[PDB]
Amino acid sequence: SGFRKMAFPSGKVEGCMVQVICGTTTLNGLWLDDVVYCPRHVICTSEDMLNPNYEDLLIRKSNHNFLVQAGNVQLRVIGHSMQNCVLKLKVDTANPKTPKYKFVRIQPGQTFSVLACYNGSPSGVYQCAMRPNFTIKGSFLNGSCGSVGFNIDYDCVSFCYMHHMELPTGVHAGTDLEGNFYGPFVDRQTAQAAGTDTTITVNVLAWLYAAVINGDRWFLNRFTTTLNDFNLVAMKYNYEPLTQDHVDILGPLSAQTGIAVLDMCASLKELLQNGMNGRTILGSALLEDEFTPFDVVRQCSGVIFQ
Amino acid sequence: SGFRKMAFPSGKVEGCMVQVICGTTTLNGLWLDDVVYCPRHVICTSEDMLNPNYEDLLIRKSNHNFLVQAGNVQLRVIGHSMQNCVLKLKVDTANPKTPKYKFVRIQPGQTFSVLACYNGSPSGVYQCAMRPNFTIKGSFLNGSCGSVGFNIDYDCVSFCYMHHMELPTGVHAGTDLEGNFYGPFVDRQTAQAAGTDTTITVNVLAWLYAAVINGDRWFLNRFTTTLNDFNLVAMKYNYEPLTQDHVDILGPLSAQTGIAVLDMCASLKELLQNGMNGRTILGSALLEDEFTPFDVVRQCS
Repeated sequence: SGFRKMAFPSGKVEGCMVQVICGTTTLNGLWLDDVVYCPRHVICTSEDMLNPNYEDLLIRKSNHNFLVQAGNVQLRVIGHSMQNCVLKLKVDTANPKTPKYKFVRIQPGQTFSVLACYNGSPSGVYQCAMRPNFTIKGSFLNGSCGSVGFNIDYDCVSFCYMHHMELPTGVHAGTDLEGNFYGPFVDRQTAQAAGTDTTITVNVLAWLYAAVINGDRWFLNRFTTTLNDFNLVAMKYNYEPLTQDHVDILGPLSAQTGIAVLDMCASLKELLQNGMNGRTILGSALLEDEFTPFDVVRQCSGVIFQ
Repeated sequence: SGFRKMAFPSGKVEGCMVQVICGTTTLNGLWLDDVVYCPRHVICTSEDMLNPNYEDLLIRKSNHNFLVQAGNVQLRVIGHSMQNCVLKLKVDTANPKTPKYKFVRIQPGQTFSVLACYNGSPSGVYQCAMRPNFTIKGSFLNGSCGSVGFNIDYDCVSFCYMHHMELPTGVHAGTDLEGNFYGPFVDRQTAQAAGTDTTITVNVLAWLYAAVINGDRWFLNRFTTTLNDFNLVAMKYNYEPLTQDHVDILGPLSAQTGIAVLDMCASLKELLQNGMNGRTILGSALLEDEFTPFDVVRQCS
């Protein structure tokens, strides 16, 4: 009953948030076992960031230079090392709250929850999607660096994102928890451009299935379309071309609603050319692409008449 | 930068979530200290909730019927009770993960985070607004009865909502943590009239400031207007009348941007009158009333 953009419960991730201080720089860290993971730019100063030699700057830093706070308790840094763009600080105490975890690399189109933190304190949680241009449309401010993205699958927390920087366009950039950036970005103060952002069509189709499940059918029409002649409209409107694996992923939602995938593609084609003409789908005046088919199934779980 | 609908970190509330069972009925409970709060219809089954007598059903039940579970560990009931529409079950074990909390009753227009739960297990966290007609734009499935709505102030979790019934008409009904329903709803499964829904004007004007702070300012005009003139336009589009108390709250937002309260009213008046004609504000092609001035300040400060 109802459809909302929902984040995963953040509890398991809050128990891991710590504050990391290095000289004049303060950001957030993720305490898993006796290792703290944080953006490696923490070892820099604004001047360093113009062209930082992270290897040379990491030589000059010692275990004493890193101040880690888990609430009011201080943690002893007994070792340090760098892995791509992430700094790994080995602490003396293991985090008793370390959940069952794994470092995963999500694909563009996929969603995750973000826990925004300031000075090692959780502030809020929101659901995000990895845009096809490898940026996120988030809400982060000074001190948010080190804030993580994650999904929860049963008892396991899959960490997939760590916030590093904001791009001139207002969008955000970061790495997986192995330090590897998503997209063509670098942790260096240089002119950077996000790229062209296409709309995630598989997600838009999923959202239209969620709208039908919640009683919105004005957009449904007698017309049908082919996969090939839909991708032609998708080229004009900057929508991703629909692959066969994506059509199959929409199988369960198609089977439930009894609307064939290409009949939903015809409705999508019509909304692109003619527009919504004042009407709203799920109370939104625009087509939403930030819900994966799995997110729709998670809330719009219904029966299938085979 | 960027403006997102954010929910409060739900960790302090996840530690309070237990699975409450009574008869062949299973919902969620909120375990705070040695008391577990849950919707009183936990005593009822799929055949009692048409029009039941909750007073005579509470007499018929003893502490052996109620089985409170906190995950792997089981809780034993040491005294059932009832305040308004909520059921308070006393327990032997006090909740070790009980955070500093308070029970509040939110007013229409105010927001809170909902932690959705199924069989005592948390599923997702989303931010809701209490509509003027006392309804919530929620997402709840079966077994979500007893899911709570809250606000987090530093360490203090203010619990303001408990999910009771999903109306046949669609919308969701619930009480405060004292058991008093929000609006004209009862714990009986029947078609109940939600009411007339106005747009929360104070929340739209706060959202217009959030857009200005985040670089969106095409909607801004040189023009200005008085309360009496704006309140006339407010009636035409189903918008809440702007009170003088509504003006005082928007002060810090106005100070941060430079645009005075009455100046932003003149932009809203024009946006309602002409529309947007292709353009969007904060990535939305519609005006947003789900963000209080405090929610906008929370993110943009």
